[PDB]
Amino acid sequence: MKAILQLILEKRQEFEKLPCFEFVRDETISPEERLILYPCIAAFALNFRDLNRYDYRDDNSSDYYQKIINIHTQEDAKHWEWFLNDLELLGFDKTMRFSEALRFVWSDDLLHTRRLCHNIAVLSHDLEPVMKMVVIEAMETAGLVIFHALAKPGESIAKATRRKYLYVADSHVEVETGHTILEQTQLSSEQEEKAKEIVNKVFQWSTNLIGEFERYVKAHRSEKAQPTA
Amino acid sequence: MKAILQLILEKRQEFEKLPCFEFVRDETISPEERLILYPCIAAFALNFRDLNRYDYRDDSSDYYQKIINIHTQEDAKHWEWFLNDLELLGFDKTMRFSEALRFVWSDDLLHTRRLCHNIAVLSHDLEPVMKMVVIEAMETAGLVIFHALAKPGESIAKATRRKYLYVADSHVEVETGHITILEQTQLSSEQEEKAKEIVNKVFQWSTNLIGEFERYVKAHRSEKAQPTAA
Ligand SMILES: N[C@@H](Cc1c[nH]c2ccccc12)C(=O)O
Ligand SMILES: N[C@@H](Cc1c[nH]c2ccccc12)C(=O)O
Ligand SMILES: [Fe+2]
Ligand SMILES: [Fe+2]
Ligand code: NI
Repeated sequence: MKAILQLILEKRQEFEKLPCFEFVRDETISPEERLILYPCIAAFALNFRDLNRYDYRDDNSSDYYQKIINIHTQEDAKHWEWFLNDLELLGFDKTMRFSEALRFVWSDDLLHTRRLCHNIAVLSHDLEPVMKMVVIEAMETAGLVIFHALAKPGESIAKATRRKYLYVADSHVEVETGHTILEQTQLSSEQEEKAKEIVNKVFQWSTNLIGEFERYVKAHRSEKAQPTA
Repeated sequence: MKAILQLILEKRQEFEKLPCFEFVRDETISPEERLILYPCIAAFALNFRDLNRYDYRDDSSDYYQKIINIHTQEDAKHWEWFLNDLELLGFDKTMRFSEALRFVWSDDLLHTRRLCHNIAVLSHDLEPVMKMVVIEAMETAGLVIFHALAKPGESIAKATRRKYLYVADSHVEVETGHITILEQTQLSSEQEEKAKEIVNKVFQWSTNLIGEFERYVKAHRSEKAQPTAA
């Protein structure tokens, strides 16, 4: 189990270095340009809400680990509204045809973004609570890397425009920083092998999402955020 | 297997009877009113495209998975027909990006939205002959739905002189020729019991989607289709 927690740090240290994040943290580039990837998260954020509401959560469970997951899911299932809040603030909540919105979400350029929650649902669907906690810890660690990064230009725009950002914001990183129990557990021989595969898959799928964000920024480099004071 | 194919026919006969289908077939109701449910299909039609491209399809060398892959290729095309008839019906409305997302992720379209999710979770570890059972049940549920929606659909298509592609006989026709190898297939005791489970879950999830369509019409009785003549 210490190995599993050490692999998660190893992957986070790799994950933290991706070009996307070097770009996002680059105070030499305007924060509006660094948040060009923002509308991309539309293919993920509400899927993530549903992963928490409908896939992770088991309300009827007595399992020690499942009751902790249930509390966690109740928090994480709230963040999609924060995504919609900042979409409007950043000027990305634009008038379009319904079909344009569907074609955007279901773009082949947002495949890995769109299917990250799907892959996690398939991975998790027959795991015991303890093994679900490994899935959630890895996923939560990747999320904290991304939002730590995105809160840099997010908080720069929030200060310059005198508006309260909720998603690409320190307040979002604060709740997810919380997201002392894995430490307090030891895995079967089989469980350790499954755990390593889980951590490897979640970071591989998260890196695939970040790869699409990077390509979108390049392909749509002019489509900067348009916040108003 | 003979039992499994007979359970799918029993399930179809029950599914055919749902109140939503009596409504969609009721020629005393304007077809514009009967297609109030059409935008609901936005939570399913592109998820179904992805189920076909990514979950069913395995681009293996097993004879059965090669048959599945052929099937998925046609089915992965119909989402475009959905977006064609969305525009013709006057449902391709201008709206905020967030309004589109809130619509697709509406709690009133939960079962519509998760149908494909549920089939992918059910399917992901199945051997090919059993994926074929999922596909055959799902194709049977679909044929019942499009047989019904093609009624108000072809009424509007004639009245306005426009080629409908999704709520249309041409969709029902490609589906009709879409089973030979399953009938030619021996399955074990275990496969038989798992085949039963698949057919029950595919029809109950399709029943839940159709229940949401019926509820949507009742919540949105003023939002009738607004087609224009050629
Ligand atoms: N905190 C993110 C969720 C998140 C967790 N893990 C992730 C990995 C990649 C992208 C997003 C995430 C949200 O509220 O929506
Ligand atoms: N014919 C539908 C596919 C379909 C199969 N089974 C279904 C069950 C419910 C709704 C739709 C379906 C389409 O092309 O999109
Ligand atoms: Fe979050
Ligand atoms: Fe179809
Ligand atoms: Ni499984």
